[PDB]
Amino acid sequence: NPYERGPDPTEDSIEAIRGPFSVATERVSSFASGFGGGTIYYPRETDEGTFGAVAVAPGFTASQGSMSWYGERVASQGFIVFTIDTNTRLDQPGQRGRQLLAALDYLVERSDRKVRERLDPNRLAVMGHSMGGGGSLEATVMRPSLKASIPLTPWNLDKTWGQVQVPTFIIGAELDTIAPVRTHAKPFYESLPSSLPKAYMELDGATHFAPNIPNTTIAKYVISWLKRFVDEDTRYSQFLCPNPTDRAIEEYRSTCPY
Ligand SMILES: [Ca+2]
Ligand SMILES: [Cl-]
Repeated sequence: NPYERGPDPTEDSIEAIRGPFSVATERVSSFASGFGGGTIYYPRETDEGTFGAVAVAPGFTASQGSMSWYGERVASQGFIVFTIDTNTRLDQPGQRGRQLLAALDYLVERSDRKVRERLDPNRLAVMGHSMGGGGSLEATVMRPSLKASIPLTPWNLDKTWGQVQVPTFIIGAELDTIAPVRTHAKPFYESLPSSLPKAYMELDGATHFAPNIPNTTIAKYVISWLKRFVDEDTRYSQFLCPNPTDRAIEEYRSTCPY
């Protein structure tokens, strides 16, 4: 596997705040076409080759700042990470899906050459919080060539996702009162085809804003999911299959093995 980056992982290394790669940023103006601009986090070291990318959307009335902590934490594991702003704070999940795709296309077609020359444009993913998590789902239906999708305490009025053909990792918050897991996250997960590589992780005692706060449980499995599906890196299969049983996890569902 030519997409492998970084030293062989361990239980500790996937929990590390700072991964093996150093991180730089490039700022993208709000005048970008199709989305609200944002921040690109990328690995500085190039000697191991080019990297896949993940676009990251915030939720209803939230801004890119609610998702900033994913930038360095994930990019330092060898990913290009684009935390975006949406056109307006009131945009719906379908719009956020389009804007995730516009952000990824910006990376491929228009971003600074320091980013573009580090990018593998065929290996792209989406992630998002709340309505942005609904947007993660929407994006995969709009573009099945995506490698991975991580809806974080997702919110969406459409409850059926049987058309999704992109490996999808849904994270739920047990006590989420804004996108209740019983009417959003779990219906979404169960609607995904049983043949799709997929997973559900519910955080014990967490509220809607757990993904907006540095969370080692979220980070270690976000990292593992992107490694396994953006890089096809089966060194990380060990952490996803069988179901993780971290004390922090209320419930976990999966279609392991992948
Ligand atoms: Ca714009
Ligand atoms: Cl809930």
